[PDB]
Amino acid sequence: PIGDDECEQYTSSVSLARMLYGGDLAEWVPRVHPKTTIERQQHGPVTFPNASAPTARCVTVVRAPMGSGKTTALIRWLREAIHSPDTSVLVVSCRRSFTQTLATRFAESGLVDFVTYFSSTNRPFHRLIVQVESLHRVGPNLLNNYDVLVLDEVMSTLGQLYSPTMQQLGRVDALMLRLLRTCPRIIAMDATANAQLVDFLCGLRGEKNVHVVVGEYAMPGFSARRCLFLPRLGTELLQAALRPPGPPSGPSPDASPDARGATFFGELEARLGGGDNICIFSSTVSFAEIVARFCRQFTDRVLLLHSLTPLGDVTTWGQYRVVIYTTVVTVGLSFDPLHFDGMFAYVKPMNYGPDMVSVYQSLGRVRTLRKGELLIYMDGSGARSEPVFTPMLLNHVVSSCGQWPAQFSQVDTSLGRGSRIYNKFRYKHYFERCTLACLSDSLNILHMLLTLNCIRVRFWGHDDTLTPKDFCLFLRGVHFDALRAQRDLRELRCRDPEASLPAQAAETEEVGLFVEKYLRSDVAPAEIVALMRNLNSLMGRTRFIYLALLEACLRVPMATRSSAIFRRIYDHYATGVIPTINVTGELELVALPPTLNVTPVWELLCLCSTMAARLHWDSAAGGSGRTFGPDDVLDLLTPHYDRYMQLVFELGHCNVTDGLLLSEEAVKRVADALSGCPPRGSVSETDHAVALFKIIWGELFGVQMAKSTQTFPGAGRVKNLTKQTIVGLLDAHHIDHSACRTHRQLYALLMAHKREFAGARFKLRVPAWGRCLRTHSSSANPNADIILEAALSELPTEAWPMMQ
Amino acid sequence: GRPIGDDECEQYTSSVSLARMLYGGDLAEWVPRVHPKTTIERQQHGPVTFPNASAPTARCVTVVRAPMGSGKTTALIRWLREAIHSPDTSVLVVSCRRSFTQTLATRFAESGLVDFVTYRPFHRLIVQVESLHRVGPNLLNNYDVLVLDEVMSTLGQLYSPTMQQLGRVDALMLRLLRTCPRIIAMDATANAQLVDFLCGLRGEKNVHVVVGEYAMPGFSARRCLFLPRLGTELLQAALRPPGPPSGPSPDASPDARGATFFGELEARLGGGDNICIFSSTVSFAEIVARFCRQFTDRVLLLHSLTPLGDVTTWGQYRVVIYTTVVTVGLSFDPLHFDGMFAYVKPMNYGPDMVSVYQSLGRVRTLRKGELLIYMDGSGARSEPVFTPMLLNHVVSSCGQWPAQFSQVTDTSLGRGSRIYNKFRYKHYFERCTLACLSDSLNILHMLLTLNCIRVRFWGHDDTLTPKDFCLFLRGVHFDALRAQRDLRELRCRDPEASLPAQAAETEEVGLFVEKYLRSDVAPAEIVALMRNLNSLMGRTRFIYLALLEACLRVPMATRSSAIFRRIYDHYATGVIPTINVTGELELVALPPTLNVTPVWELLCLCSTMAARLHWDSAAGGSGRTFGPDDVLDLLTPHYDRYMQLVFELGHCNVTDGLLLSEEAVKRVADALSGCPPRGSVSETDHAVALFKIIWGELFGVQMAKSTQTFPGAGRVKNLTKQTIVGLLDAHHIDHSACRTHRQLYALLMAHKREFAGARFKLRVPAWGRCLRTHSSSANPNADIILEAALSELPTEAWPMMQ
DNA sequence: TATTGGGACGAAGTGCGAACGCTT
DNA sequence: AAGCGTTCGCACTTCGTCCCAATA
Ligand SMILES: Nc1ncnc2c1ncn2[C@@H]1O[C@H](COP(=O)(O)OP(=O)(O)OP(O)(O)=S)[C@@H](O)[C@H]1O
Ligand SMILES: Nc1ncnc2c1ncn2[C@@H]1O[C@H](COP(=O)(O)OP(=O)(O)OP(O)(O)=S)[C@@H](O)[C@H]1O
Ligand SMILES: [Mg+2]
Repeated sequence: PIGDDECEQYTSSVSLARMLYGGDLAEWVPRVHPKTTIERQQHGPVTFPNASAPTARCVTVVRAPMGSGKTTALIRWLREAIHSPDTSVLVVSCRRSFTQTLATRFAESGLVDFVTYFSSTNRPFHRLIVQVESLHRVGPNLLNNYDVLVLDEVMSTLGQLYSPTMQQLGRVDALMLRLLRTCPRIIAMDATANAQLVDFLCGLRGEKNVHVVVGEYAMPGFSARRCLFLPRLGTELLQAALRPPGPPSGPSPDASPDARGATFFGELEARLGGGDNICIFSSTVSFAEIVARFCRQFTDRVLLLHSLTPLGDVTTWGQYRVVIYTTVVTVGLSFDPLHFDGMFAYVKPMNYGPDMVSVYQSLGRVRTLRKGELLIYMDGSGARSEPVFTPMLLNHVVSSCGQWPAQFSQVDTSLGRGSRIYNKFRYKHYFERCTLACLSDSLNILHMLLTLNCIRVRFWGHDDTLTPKDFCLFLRGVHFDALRAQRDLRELRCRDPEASLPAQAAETEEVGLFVEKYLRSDVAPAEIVALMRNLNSLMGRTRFIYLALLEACLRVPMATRSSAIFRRIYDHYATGVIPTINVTGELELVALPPTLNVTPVWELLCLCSTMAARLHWDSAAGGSGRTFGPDDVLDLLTPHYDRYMQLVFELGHCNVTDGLLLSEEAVKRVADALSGCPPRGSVSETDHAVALFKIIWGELFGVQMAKSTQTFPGAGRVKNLTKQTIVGLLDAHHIDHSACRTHRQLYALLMAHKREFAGARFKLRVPAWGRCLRTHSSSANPNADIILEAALSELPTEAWPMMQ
Repeated sequence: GRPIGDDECEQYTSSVSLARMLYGGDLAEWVPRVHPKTTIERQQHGPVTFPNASAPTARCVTVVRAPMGSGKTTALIRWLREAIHSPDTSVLVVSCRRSFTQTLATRFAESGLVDFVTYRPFHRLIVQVESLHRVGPNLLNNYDVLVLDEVMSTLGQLYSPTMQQLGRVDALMLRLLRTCPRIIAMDATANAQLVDFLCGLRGEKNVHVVVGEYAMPGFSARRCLFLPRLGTELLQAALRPPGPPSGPSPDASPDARGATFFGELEARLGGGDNICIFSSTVSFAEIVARFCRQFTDRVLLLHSLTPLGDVTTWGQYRVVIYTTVVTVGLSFDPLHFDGMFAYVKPMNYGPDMVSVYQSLGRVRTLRKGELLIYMDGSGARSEPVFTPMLLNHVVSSCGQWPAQFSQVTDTSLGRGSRIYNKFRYKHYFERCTLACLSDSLNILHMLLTLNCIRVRFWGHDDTLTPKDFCLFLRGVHFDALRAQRDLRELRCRDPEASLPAQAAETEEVGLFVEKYLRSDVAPAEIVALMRNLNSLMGRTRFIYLALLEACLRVPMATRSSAIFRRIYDHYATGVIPTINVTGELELVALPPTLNVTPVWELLCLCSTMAARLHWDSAAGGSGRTFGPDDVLDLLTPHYDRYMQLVFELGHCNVTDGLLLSEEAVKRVADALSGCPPRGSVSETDHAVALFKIIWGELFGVQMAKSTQTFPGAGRVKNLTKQTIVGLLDAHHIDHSACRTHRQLYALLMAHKREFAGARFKLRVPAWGRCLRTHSSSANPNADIILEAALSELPTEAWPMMQ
């Protein structure tokens, strides 16, 4: 059955997909803002207003397809809008492609230059072209006046702000809100400019001054393209091909009438066998490596491009007969020649993957396809949840003046925030990442982005039109016909020498969720696989979890003091599930068991956190920032020396071998290590203290007390002596001082006296992995875990059994 | 011996100096240093008395930091009879404590038309500040005179978990402070940050400060003595069971530093004295009662679960043990008690040293002027909180406080606006210092000393150097480490009494109440929950029910797998307390399941059908009636997967952990086996047979047959709004008679026989009704902060385009 | 059969003259 | 605008772990 809800749910899903990308702009703008005029340009390349006459409005905002001549229309308009040779202008881009292109492509203008590296002068800057992420180092030189302003891919330009790669955001936001107050004329343009951008520009220069252009033409490469969403993956034809041949008789009994739906690997076979040239988008690497291993049976001259392969220019694609690629082509350049006969795409919505806008910008990287084909498969395994674009959202968004909620719905404890610019467009980054949780919604977003570029999207069977029934009956197929095939992509998965294990590991959800919690977000997958290989062994798990608790008790200093708070930290970091790679190269989950009595662990991190602070510990910076002699080690331990001796002894043979950290192997290592320690009083304190220090750091956390070459103490080498830091090394050792004021002479004094600073020194070095945990210095955008640590350090423990 | 040197002198010197600055021990030193224009006076003889209210020298706003026991309210009577002229003059008096709401309206005889808290004409009104959200919007906008009695307590109850309309009560208080011309404020621990806040809003020249230095004999001129030893070796010999008393031992031969609590108690109680005993914990109050019962029969106990007696009931008894209940009751005035003992214990979920201080002053005058205090540091082992790094940062910055221990700045919770933000530091350092014994001890030593009482530590008759304090401190830390063993082999042993007070003191149980439950709960209903929670089925039903409510609070969790791992790992893993059948408390682990999809796919179904109902586990089960007509409409929209999961969960190949455990999967398979196949049976009757197993086995919530005469509300003794007219046209026929709601009910009394059908409601069992749920209201814990994060932050792409 | 002592190479620092930034 | 306070390119080497080949 249809189930009643599906008419309302489909029609809501399609309507919000249309609204978020501005598919309704020709109806909404003349209804809600009568003082704004709107242009529809229904044929031929786009054209802007008159570039010189006084009758044109000063703010014009353009929604116009990918591949419709927009750079040519901007060239035609900018050469006029620069009114005089003294007129000065600024151009902003999100994408790298225009920073290289526009400065090279403008021939109708002079003194134009790309992003600033070495031209710094003091100030001359006009006709500057910039990547928005780099704007912070250029801002002071702009002098805060321009006569003309241009934004292309403006929803990407205001969309870069949400990405973790932008830094010093608030000061760049405060500059963006300085240009945009219509000191210049403004032109703003995108393929998906929307109602909320037209509204926001009214909020900077009023309804009277805003003009809207809507383009509905795109080049033959797109307007003749005939996308088709297939019903079934066809892995049974893959298993007959990529594997060695099956038995001479007894094939699979299912799907004998083709299951009345053409299949991706079935259709791919025909074009490669017919001698066509072809190209293959793949949103995940694990399928890219599989379809490479398939294609070499039909045509040996395959190419494969993904984020761990080396740099290769798009001009090289003329030689190869199959080119396979992932979303790395977004930051590349268009393939302008005519070569490929058609195109295939495996799109897979998943929680840590690409947005459907990022897929659409990658499909468009080959311009003309000779037959006009394109076949897309949407793999619904891993995205089969209840929808996000509900009729409960539609009624709210359509009753309001087109304004969206800032969360999943209306509301309230929240972060500090940027300006009106950052907060106005936060709704779009939210729903671009929520909708990946559903295969409908994701399919209706992708279906919109294609249908806004004239691409005649079709399903299987339904050559022309679909009712709500026809659509809902289609997804009851691809939800099941994908899931029952998914097991094949575990058997076929690469264990050959070509296998990109660092890429195929990181693709999983379980690794994504570990990287979010424990590590720095900028780690290379190659260093995660060096870590996850250690965390398989029970000793390796133990050291990593002790070192994660040491870092947390430095970040949250209240954890060293209240026992109630340390239970909340221990339950969050040192319990649950981790991913690990076993001796075979397969990836397996491991459960970390809880412990009832955390007291023996807490007393030992409580006595190590104060001994780490005093050595300027930061595991992201390699280890201890300060060198110590053996006498300094004695001075670290001496205040609590008998208590270090007690707690190192107790963990050798605890009452119960509970949880992870007091497990049977973990207790044995410390009991073993105590056999090599000199007995108390048999050797000098400066020796016994070193012998105990090396055991408590060495077995629990794994960190070595290495020698170091530093010819003066503290953090600084001889290259970084300063007029301040010299004096501390004149006070100690009582050097004669009374020197000449000039630092050249203070250096020459110590380089004569350097023999005073002979003698042994040590430094703590962290073990190769573990140099990538999120330490106290390693700042990043807030995740849910950084919020929880900010909660523990700010809210006090309020009393329970109360007189009200 | 043990080394001390001078390394630890900064710890004491910082600790004592920060304690001083928090409670205002440096008014009339800091004021000339930082605000020279503000006038200051010292009163050192007899009662305090405020400046004349009638003269031209009646400047603006006055703040008073007079001791307890120095005549605050009588000096206010003198000042207010000079401040009130003609009856048209306008006044308001604010109190935090209940005691003045009863007292002042009864005690004022020099004035008329005065009244206590309200249950347009309003003047001479006296109010509890916890009523200000009801009272405030009914008041006139400005008054000629304003009294803030116990001001630091008045804007102190403002931080209470049960406070209402906080975002407007901050603004109401600010409006009164901004434009009332004459104001007086009177807390015995007023401080420099209240001086600064009023100097900010009214100007440095305007404010005047009164500092009291004398308090009446007996009331606040005792001889407080701290003792170094509890003396439990005497206790466990004294509480010897029947038979022989047993012989002495040579371990008693040491000097015991010359004094012990149980020794100095016994020597006076045997010597004929009548003795109160305060105890911060009930588990010690119930022991020291038994130690007196063998010496005399006239022994009371008054802990928080007993019926509260009026203090005139005391004075019959030889002993009257009590525990912080007297925070909200009247003070005992008669000269009955010879002396008094206290046991104070810093605890992370216990009462703070200012709440302990005003519990010791609830007995007023003593026949020999003595008071002996023991600080049990056994659960305050930790490193100091009042560090020199905090002292330097505060003292360098004009004495401004940082309001968190990190000294660093981003959750903008901001429930108030300005008063809430200015004073937030005080509640934070009042709770944090209970983590440590030295810092709790130096606060309590200050609060006694800044109220005239001479404080001594036993054996140090003249004065303490930092080293002398550090010797006494490490001593009493060792005493409480040893003596705590005796207090565990001794116990109440449950004479059919006080299990909830013995349970509730445990820090493991506080952690359970703040994570899962409503903070409204009494100890009595925690015990019967934790006693159920010991059974393996009980603890499985509880955690399925806790997860169902989180799936209604966070609506992304029912649709993102990455989000449901954050919720599952938090509400369904880790350690919980339980009560064993033996009558003792035991911790039990919830082990981490590797694969959660079998659970997520079930909650994803239950939290959609629970939203077709109005499910609300604190208010009932279902807020809505339903029947076998409706149950078909619950199951049939998504039936293709409901058919599998309840059967398949009973037949899984492997058992990852609790929610899929060997006991649970057999139990659900056995229960489900009574369901027919889809053949030779009614679809509705098959549907409801399945429905009772899904809800009944896994969540523990049964059906009950409807007593409602109509759908929704349907009692007939009295009518309720819209419940008749909202059904009167639902039968698709017109009555045309009348529109007045009440008398129309007779029309539905015809329809009752054709509205009829089999109708039911889900109901939550007696243990389940104290969960924190989506309909509830409370102040933010770390967990409500987390659920705001999971719902408001989207999930970023990780293997990124680097 | 008997088990370890010698060689390679990552990686963090030495020390000369110098470069950048600044204000006589 | 010459003297001058942080910071460094380059050629050199010292520490510790990996590995193997020559003994037994
Ligand atoms: N590097 C280039 N060389 C030549 N023409 C280019 C180049 N980059 C862009 N174009 C122009 O781009 C037009 C395609 O339509 P447009 O809407 O202008 O594409 P666009 O929005 O610039 O897309 P891209 O992704 O930036 S090429 C072509 O007709 C070209 O004239
Ligand atoms: N509860 C009370 N019972 C009797 N007299 C009281 C009481 N409270 C105040 N007084 C009178 O006011 C003075 C004592 O008040 P203080 O101890 O200085 O401060 P207070 O806060 O008013 O006392 P409390 O807290 O109300 S017991 C004496 O003159 C008493 O006669
Ligand atoms: Mg463009």
